[PDB]
Amino acid sequence: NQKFFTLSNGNKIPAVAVVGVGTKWAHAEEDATFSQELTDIVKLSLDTVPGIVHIDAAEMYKTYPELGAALKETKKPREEIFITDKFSSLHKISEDPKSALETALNKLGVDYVDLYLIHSPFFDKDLNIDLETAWKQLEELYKSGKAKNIGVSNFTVEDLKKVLAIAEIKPQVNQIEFSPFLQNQTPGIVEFSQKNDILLEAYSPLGPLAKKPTDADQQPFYQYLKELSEKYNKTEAQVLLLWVYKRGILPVTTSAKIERIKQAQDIFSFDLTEEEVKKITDLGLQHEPVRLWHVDFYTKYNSEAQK
Repeated sequence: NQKFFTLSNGNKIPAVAVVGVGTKWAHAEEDATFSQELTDIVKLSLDTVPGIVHIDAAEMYKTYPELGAALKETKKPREEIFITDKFSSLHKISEDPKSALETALNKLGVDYVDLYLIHSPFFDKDLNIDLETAWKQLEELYKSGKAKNIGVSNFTVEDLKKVLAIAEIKPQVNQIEFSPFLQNQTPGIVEFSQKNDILLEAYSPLGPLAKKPTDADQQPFYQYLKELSEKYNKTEAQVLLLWVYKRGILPVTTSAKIERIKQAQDIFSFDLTEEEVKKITDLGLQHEPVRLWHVDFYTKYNSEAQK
């Protein structure tokens, strides 16, 4: 049965996000073009995936049209969809969060998003707004009900503290890259976030499987994962996704295939033991970090990432 995290404002959020619209089939020599393949898999997810379906979208993904189409054509009630959207701070598309969300709501055909994030602390030079002002804009979007929850993405402890210094509403979420091969995107972020009651989301939790070293079959991380997979009769991805949940973090995943999306939603059909969670953690920490996002900014933190 579906699990939820409870945010610091009392609101519930589905404890896995199974549908993303950031990734599409993409040609090498690619086109800001419409992915019919993407709108199809989203629609199919909304129609067939049981429970509240948590979707991860972003201004910078430029896929509001695809998601909008799916949202229109599905018969899934609005209340059984949890939509996360993100203001594109790294790459300027709108002037500010309020103008971005208006555009997004209009393209999406919805009245509100369930969670609104600042996508990055590395504000584009062309923005005429800084982090503090952008946060105060999220606070007002929250006030207006256009975002039911608000938070940030890819923030360091230092970035968080800048928000907390001026915040009337504490960020409910910090969406970071997290996996067994990147257990601290930036130094101490996991411990700091969880100590201050900011729910972590984990982007690319399946990083170990996305980027699988050539000698993986002699690697104990991968050997243990296969063992747990066989024990529970679950996919390796499911085991990793559940692990993230057992670390108290919300795994945010996406797939090209509806079977994989349903499997992601169904991770709460089994349970890892404390012993198993700790072994995944420990075998993970022994591995060299794998970082797939914010690579140019945060490569410099690779040395603290498994620390």
